[PDB]
Amino acid sequence: MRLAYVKNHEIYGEKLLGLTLRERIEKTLQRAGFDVRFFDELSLEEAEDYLIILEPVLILERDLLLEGRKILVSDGFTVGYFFGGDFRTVFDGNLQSSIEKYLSLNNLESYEIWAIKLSNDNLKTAEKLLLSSLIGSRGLFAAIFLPIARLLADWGVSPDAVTVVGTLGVMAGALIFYPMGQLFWGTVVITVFVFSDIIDGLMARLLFREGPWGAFLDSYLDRVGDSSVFTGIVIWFFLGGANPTIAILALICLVLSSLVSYSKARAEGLGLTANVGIAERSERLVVVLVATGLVGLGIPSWVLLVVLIVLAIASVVTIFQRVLTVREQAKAWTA
Ligand SMILES: [Mg+2]
Repeated sequence: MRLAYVKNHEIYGEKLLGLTLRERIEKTLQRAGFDVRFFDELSLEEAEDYLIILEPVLILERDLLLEGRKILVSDGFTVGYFFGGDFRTVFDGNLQSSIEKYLSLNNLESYEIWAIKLSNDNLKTAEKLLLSSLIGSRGLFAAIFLPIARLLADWGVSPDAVTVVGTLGVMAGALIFYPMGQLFWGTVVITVFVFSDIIDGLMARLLFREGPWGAFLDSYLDRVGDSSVFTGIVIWFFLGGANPTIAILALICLVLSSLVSYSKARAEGLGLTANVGIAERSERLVVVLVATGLVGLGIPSWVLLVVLIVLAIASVVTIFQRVLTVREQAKAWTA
């Protein structure tokens, strides 16, 4: 069990991007596996790791990995100390005194982390920094949605609301516009609300909701979305689209799509893993949407037929890949 003592301060009560700074440092340290104690005066408990934070600080680093004793610094600032179990034999009940004694006893180097010291003046800056920490190599497409995430975070909008709203948007394009025969506009509707995923991802990262529920809902609503897309196609071409062979191929892809998702979900239930295959959910989505949009613009429908065939075949080999690897894992685990 790991313990982290952070000293109480006046600025921790301020709210930044939907949480308090107090809540932000607490949740950050919890994700690093520390149980957090806020203290006006330190009372030490028996434990393994001891993390002492004094100055008010916003930690911008995503994964904080603490291995071995060291001093935590960011750009010249000393944000906090990491002491081992030995500090239990030093600390006599006075804070500053016990720290300098332990510093005289042990020579520890300084490890660099991404963090900013809180001041009343630089709050705007911190906010700017925190938003940029959310991108994490995802690229320009992630960055352009940062003002929307900022807006939604300030308004008290939950990431689940964004996810649900995004899914209702996809369903509206797929189950309304497609059966009407509007393939182009249905597709731009689907396309617009598909990026809501990048928004909830930013928010889930910003608002600290990474939990099993969040993951569950994202997986589930993604399934609802993809199924709706094929459903609309199937319906439209069996009726007003007047193309049964395209409708049959679309229906086959729907089923094949479900089977590709269910293999992986079911494997994980068994403790195994099945993240493999040529066909990936977003990639499958993209080619279908592009073709359907094109057909909605007057392109010959055989373009969609070809794409559905290729997608059927790609789904089949993907299923084979997943089923094969879970078999290797299962048979190896029993022996
Ligand atoms: Mg998703």
